[PDB]
Amino acid sequence: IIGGHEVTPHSRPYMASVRFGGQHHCGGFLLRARWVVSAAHCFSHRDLRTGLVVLGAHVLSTAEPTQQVFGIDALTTHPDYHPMTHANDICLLRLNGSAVLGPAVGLLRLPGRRARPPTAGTRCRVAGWGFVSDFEELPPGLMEAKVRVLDPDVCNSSWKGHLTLTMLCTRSGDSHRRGFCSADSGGPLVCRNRAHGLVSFSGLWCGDPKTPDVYTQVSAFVAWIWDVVRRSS
Ligand SMILES: *[C@@H]1O[C@H](CO)[C@@H](O[C@@H]2O[C@H](CO)[C@@H](O)[C@H](O)[C@H]2NC(C)=O)[C@H](O)[C@H]1NC(C)=O
Ligand SMILES: *C[C@@](*)(O)[C@H](CCCCN)NC(=O)[C@H](CC(C)C)NC(=O)[C@H](N)C(C)C
Ligand SMILES: *[C@@H]1O[C@H](CO)[C@@H](O)[C@H](O)[C@H]1NC(C)=O
Repeated sequence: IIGGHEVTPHSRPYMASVRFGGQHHCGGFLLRARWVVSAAHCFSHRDLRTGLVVLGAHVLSTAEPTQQVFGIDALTTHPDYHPMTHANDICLLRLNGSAVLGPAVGLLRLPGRRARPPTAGTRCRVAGWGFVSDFEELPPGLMEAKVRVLDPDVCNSSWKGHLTLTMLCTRSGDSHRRGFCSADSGGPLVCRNRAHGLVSFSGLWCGDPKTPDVYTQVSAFVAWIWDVVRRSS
C-alpha cells in the first residue's frame, strides 16, 4: 500500500493474508467462517496445497497468538476470469475449517443485491501487507490508505478503454500517490462499511495518477458469490 498508514494492530479483522511458499502473496477478506474472497489472478500457476490463508494477523513475519492459519479445501475462481483482459478477477476460497470469531478474526459484509457502485468522490479505504513503494519495500504490518472513487469515464480514458462495466477506480484525495501496490490483490476496497471493490490491477508504478487503481466492482458479483457459498453448504 502506497500513501497509507499502519493500522491499529487487529483493527481490520476481516483481512486475510494468502501465502505461498512461506511468503505473503495476496490479500483477501473473511466473508463467512469458512469463506474468503480474493482476486482470481493470485492463484494463477500455483499449487493450492503450497498455500495457506492467515487470519488474525498484523505482523505477518511474527507468529502471533491472534493468528489462525487455514488451508484451501476448494478454490472457486470466477468462470469468466480472463487473463489479457483481467475481467471477473474474483474467486472464493473454502477453508479446511471454520475460523473462530474473535476481536482479531472477523467478517466483512458485501453490498446488497440492490446495489449500484459508489459514486465518484466517495471516501473508501484499502488495506494490505504488500509493498509500500516502487522499491520492493515491505510494510511494518497491515497498512491502509484513504482513497476516493474516480469517475469511470475518466478512468477508462487513462486506461485507453480497457475497462469493463464490472471494474471501478480510485484516486488519492490529494496530490500524493495513495492506493495499492504489489501483493495487495484480492484485498477489499471498503466503502460505507461494505466490500465495494477488490484490488485487481494498476499501472507499472504504484499509485501513479496516469494509471489509476482498478478494482473488481463487488456488487456486480454478490449474486454469484452467494450461489457458490450455498452450493458448498
Ligand atoms: C489445513 O490445511 C493445511 C495445509 O494443507 C494443513 O497443513 C498442516 O500445516 C502445518 C503448518 O501450518 C504443517 O506443519 C503440517 O504438516 C500440516 N499438516 C497436514 C495434515 O498436512 C492443516 O493440517 C489442515 N488442518 C486441518 C484441521 O485439516
Ligand atoms: C495481483 C496483484 O498482486 C497485482 C496488484 C497491482 C500492483 C500493480 N502495481 N495486480 C497485477 O499484478 C495485475 C495482473 C493481473 C493479471 C490482473 N497487473 C497489473 O497490475 C499491471 N497490468 C502491471 C503491473 C503488469
Ligand atoms: C471503456 O471504453 C471502451 C471503448 O470506448 C468501451 O467499449 C467500454 O464499454 C468502456 N467501459 C467502461 C467501463 O466505461
